[PDB]
Amino acid sequence: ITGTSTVGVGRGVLGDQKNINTTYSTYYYLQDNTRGDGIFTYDAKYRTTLPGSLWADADNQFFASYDAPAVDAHYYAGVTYDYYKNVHNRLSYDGNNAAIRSSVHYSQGYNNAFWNGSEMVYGDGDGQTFIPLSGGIDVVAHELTHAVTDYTAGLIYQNESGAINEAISDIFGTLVEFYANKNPDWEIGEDVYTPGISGDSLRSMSDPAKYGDPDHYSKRYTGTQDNGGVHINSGIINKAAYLISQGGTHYGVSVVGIGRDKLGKIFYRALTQYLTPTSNFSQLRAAAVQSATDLYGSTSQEVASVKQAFDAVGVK
Amino acid sequence: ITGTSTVGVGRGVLGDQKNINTTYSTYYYLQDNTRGDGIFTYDAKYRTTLPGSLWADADNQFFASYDAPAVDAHYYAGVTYDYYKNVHNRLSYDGNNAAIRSSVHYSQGYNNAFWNGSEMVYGDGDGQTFIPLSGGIDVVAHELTHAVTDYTAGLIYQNESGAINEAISDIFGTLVEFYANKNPDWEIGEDVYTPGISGDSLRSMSDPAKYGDPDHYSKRYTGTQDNGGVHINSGIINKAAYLISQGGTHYGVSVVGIGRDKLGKIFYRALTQYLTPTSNFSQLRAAAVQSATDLYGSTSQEVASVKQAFDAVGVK
Ligand SMILES: [Ca+2]
Ligand SMILES: [Ca+2]
Ligand SMILES: [Ca+2]
Ligand SMILES: [Ca+2]
Ligand SMILES: [Ca+2]
Ligand SMILES: [Ca+2]
Ligand SMILES: [Ca+2]
Ligand SMILES: [Ca+2]
Ligand SMILES: [Zn+2]
Ligand SMILES: [Zn+2]
Repeated sequence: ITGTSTVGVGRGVLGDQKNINTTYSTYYYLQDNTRGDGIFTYDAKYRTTLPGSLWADADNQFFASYDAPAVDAHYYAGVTYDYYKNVHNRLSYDGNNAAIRSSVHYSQGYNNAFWNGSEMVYGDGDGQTFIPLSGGIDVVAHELTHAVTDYTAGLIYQNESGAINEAISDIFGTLVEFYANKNPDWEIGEDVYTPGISGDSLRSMSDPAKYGDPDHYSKRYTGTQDNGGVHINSGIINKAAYLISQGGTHYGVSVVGIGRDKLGKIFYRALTQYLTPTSNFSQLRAAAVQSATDLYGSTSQEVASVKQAFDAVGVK
Repeated sequence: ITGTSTVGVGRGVLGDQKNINTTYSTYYYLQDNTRGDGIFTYDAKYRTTLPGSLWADADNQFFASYDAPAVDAHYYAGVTYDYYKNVHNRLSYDGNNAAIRSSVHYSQGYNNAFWNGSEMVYGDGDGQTFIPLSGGIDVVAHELTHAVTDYTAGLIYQNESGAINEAISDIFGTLVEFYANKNPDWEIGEDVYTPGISGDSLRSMSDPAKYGDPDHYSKRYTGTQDNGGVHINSGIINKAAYLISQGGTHYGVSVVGIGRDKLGKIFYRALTQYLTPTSNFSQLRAAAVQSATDLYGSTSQEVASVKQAFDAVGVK
């Protein structure tokens, strides 16, 4: 829409109040003109037709319970755009300030959220397994990272390349959660998963085996479900990334942590300059080693820790 | 694009030559202006970013092997639009001549095709399990029918409503295959599935159990895979629709066939006037009975056969 940029106020899924960038033209729309070519949030109104209607509001105040998911989708897309811009000098997901679009209220009782190739889509959850998925900033940044991967490495969504593609989304979703300093942790989806249980999450990067995912290459899943295990075998890489950042001894292999910032720099370089659509784990290892080499020198502690981490999860 | 409407010639996935509606403006584009607001075909160029580039060609002749999938996607979207218009008086999938967009060459070795909420997407197959999926007119009409369902009943994609949603796509994909008289049968996906084996298909409507899907309500799948069995439990409804059309005795229950045309009229009425997002099998039965009642009278043979068919697959 063409109109005047302004700021409205609302409440997110978890009840927290926040300011959001809106556009005024008769109605107030969830359209942020301050980032790139814009961040636009739509109402899919419980249907599956996309993108639905650009979200319109009569008074710029978004405190209705129906508004919540749209507030967070809108807001966390802006924090993720800021992260990529400030930290990695990337403008939007294609590197040229593409507009970011998200639809909320997709379908009925839909327990998922996804980047479909053109925009973000979020279910509201059934209320038991999940609450509206846009309340989790690691979930929003995980899905928006698939858009970055699709424009850069192009990892296909199956077997080891799809596991890499999932792990990269978990790592950067976690790094964005730390960047916003929203109660950060190494878990995925804990703010929106099972409202009735405290302490759990969908997956864990610090201990993937807690929920039964592999934390070692010898335990990878080799069947056909989940497109060859793309959400399952991503634990192996998740654990490698957690070790590089935080350090630890895993199956007897000791890794000195180098921290989150270096972890984000090595993986972002690996992703944007060396990974290809069909990279597999062993080529991710070589890409991360080469990236850390480029940045810190082949005899740095940073190269050393990237090797140890991959040796500790059995990736040669 | 704005330009002059013209006609080009090409070869489809199966090697068959066909005329296609294109638009000329410097290049020749796969843009058909003769149907509704247009049918547009894009090249995703082996990536997952959508929709990719509107397909452009220098001389209006599409005989390159890379062109094949785009020729059939373009062409079979026009036959499906014609079917809905001529047979059911529906203009495009939303009933108001929405433009139909399809992208081909999605990803690498991708064994599937789908309507994503906004457009059609087709993989090229790996060459062993599938060849480019747009070569199968039942596949193209199956996916385009999900767009019709999304704008009308809105069946959610899970458990019995998602099974209904899949079966409705198989039925109308089959009816479109008969309408184009392209070697018609009651099987799904046989022109593009496993190029090395003759005689098989992904699913069968006349005998779903041939590939292990249920043909009776007592055999339905009750677990969680495939969103509660939406591709599996659709066999039950598929078999009911085949019996209503063709007749037969199934688990001892005898059904007089009333033919394809009446089958399409009853189900299209059921779909557009009585089904809701959460309809389950028993409410599909009541919807089909009511529809046949509306059209042929409560004491017709057509109502009688709809009851027998649902009794024969155990749906009360
Ligand atoms: Ca308001
Ligand atoms: Ca957290
Ligand atoms: Ca988290
Ligand atoms: Ca929980
Ligand atoms: Ca040509
Ligand atoms: Ca056929
Ligand atoms: Ca067929
Ligand atoms: Ca075959
Ligand atoms: Zn993901
Ligand atoms: Zn389907």
